[PDB]
Amino acid sequence: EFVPPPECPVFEPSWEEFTDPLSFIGRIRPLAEKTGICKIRPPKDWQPPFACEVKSFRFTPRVQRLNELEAMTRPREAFGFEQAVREYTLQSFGEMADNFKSDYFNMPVHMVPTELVEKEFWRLVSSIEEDVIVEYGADISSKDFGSGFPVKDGRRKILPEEEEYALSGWNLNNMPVLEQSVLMKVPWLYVGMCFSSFCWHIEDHWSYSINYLHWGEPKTWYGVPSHAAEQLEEVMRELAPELFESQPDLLHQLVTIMNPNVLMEHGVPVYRTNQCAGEFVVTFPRAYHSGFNQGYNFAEAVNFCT
Ligand SMILES: CCN(/C=C/N(C)C)C(=O)CNCc1cc(C(=O)O)ccn1
Ligand SMILES: [Mn+2]
Repeated sequence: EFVPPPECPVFEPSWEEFTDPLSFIGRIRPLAEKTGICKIRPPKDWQPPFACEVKSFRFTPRVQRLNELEAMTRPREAFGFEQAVREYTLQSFGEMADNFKSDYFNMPVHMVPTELVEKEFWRLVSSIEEDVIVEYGADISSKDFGSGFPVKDGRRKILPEEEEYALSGWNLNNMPVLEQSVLMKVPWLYVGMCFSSFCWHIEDHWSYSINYLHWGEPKTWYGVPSHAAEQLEEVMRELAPELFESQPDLLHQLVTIMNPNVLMEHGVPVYRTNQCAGEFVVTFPRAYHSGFNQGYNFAEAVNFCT
C-alpha cells in the first residue's frame, strides 16, 4: 500500500525567536528550503482566539470526486449533475463532515488513525470501483466573513486579551504582501472535511506561502523542494492524461493529483507532515505541495513576500 514519505522539519521557536516571522523564516531557510515545506509550532502560551463571525458564516463548498482523473480511462448518464448542490453554515458543514467520516470508518472521528485516512485517500484516488465524493469550503475570501485572526477595524470588537494577536507579526493579516516592482492580497479560508484535498501546485510568482490551522482535525501535507521542481513537472507530463498534457501550468495544476509514491519512484524527493490545530506550515518559493484534510477543520493562508 501507500508508503508515507519522510517527515519535513518541525520548528519549536522560543519566545525570542518567535518575535519576527520573516527573521525566523530567513534563519531556518538553509534547512527548510531543502524540504520545500516546514512546520512551525508557536510557544505554548500563544493561543489566538477565533474571530470569524460564525453565526452568519455561510458558503457553498466545491464538490470533489476523488477518482475523477482515473475515471477518464462511454461517459456516465447525465454527467455533470451527479451531486446535489448544498449550502452550509460552519455548524451544519461540521455535522455533515463528522457524520461522513464516522460512517465511512465505522468509528468515532477522533479514533481514526491519520495513517489510515492517508492510506485510504490514495487508494480512493486511483480506484475505478468505488466513487467517493466529498465537499471542500476552499478559497473563501477573508473579506467575506472576516479573518479567523482578530484584526483592528470597525467590523468587530477586540478585547484587551485579544489585542496582542491583532498586532502579532504571525497574524496572517500582518504579513508583507507587496512585491517590489517599478510602478486579492488578503488571506483566504479553507473549511475542510475528511478527504477534501488540494492538488500539486506552486504559488503565483513563485511566492512563499504561510498557512495556519485555526482548529479541527489535522491537514496532511506533501512538499517537494524547489530544486526538484523541474523533475516533478517532467514526471507529471509523462504520466498526466494525454488530453491535459498540452495545457499551461496554471490550468494543469487545477487537476494535477498524483500519488507521492509515483514521484518518489521517479527520484523526486517528497516530504510529509500532519499539521495540527495551532500550527503553521510555510511553503518556500517554487516548492510544489499538495495535501488533504483528516476531518473537519478550519485553515487560513496567505502568500507573502520577503
Ligand atoms: C494564498 C492562498 N492562495 C490564493 C488563492 N486564490 C487564488 C484564490 C493559494 O493559492 C494557496 N495555494 C492553495 C493551497 C490550499 C491549501 C488548502 O486547501 O488547505 C493548502 C495549500 N495551498
Ligand atoms: Mn498553496
